Amino acid sequence: GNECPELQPPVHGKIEPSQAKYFFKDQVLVSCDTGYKVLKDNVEMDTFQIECLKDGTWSNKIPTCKIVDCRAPGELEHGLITFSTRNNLTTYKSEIKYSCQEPYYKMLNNNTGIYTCSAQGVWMNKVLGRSLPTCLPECGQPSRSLPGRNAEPGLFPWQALIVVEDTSRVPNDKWFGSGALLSASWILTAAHVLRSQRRDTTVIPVSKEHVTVYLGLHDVRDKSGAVNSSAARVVLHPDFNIQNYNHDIALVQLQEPVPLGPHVMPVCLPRLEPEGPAPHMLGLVAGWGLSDVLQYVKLPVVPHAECKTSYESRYSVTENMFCAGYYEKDTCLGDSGEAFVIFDDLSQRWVVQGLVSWGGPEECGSKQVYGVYTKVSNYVDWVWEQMGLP
Repeated sequence: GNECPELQPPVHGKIEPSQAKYFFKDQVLVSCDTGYKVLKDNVEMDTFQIECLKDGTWSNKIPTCKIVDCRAPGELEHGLITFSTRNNLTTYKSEIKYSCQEPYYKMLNNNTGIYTCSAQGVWMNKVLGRSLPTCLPECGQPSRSLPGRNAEPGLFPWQALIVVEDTSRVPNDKWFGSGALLSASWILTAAHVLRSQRRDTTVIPVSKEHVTVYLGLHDVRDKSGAVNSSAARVVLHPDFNIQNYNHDIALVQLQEPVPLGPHVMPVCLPRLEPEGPAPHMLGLVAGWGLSDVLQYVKLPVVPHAECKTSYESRYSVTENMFCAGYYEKDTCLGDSGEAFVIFDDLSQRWVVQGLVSWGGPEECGSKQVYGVYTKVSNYVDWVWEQMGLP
């Protein structure tokens, strides 16, 4: 059998069987090491067979080994990709790191975010495998620090302005509200802001079409740097009573979710405890209610009993409510559901404790006329349940 010549194995692979000499009708398999596939005619293969023809020629020349390429790694949501090297290799053994966008989002499980391009051409994380990490919004950490004073940009990032334009009435019936960001797609407020006004006692949510919400707004005159979204849905608390304002709490779902920024972040919800914030504890309240800039004030929570009994000489302050205010200037920025936020101890984040529900018709500062607040800790389960959280 006339003999075929010797074979050099391709860079990064082997031939088999490898023998000293090869003769007529001999078969060999060229294959590649782990990170590689045999390349020939633009097809990739695991093995390629070569045969020794009568005339001492081989059927093909020995082909080449291509390194495995995992291509562009999948993009991460609210996250970004850093390549382990400025070359941004995407081929075998190459390494990438996923990080969430900070400080607006934080990564779950503190998973490493380390993906390496595997032999099978798939970006692999030791734990998550092929599956990406998860970026969740960070709440209650304002990008500005605390310096009825005016409000600076980025101070109350969760602060939302609700604008309702009821166009089903002639002329258009228009009013304003205050909202607190819970996540990129949800605003918390008082049910009473979203109640459609009428002569009977039946409770009707305003129409979703008539609602628009602004975020990152400080000067109503400067809508620049401002985010605006219409309403996917309007949800009043199902037990809200327009008569005594019981269960005065509601959400607006945002049709087009907002970009978290230095002037737009959500506030954190309170744990589900039953007690009203301890008396004398100090909270913040920010609103416009009128004014063009946003303003805020520090207010102390007021012993429940005392508030309740003051509102006994005309309605009722229930255990789903707490009061804030002093017993006697203008520290009443809110008619309309503005949040009562308190900086939490442990967590070190701002927590919405209250939604402004009502107050006496009396003059702002009037003797023992305390602002009454929906106790948000009593509705969080309900709030998460609406948001699908739950």
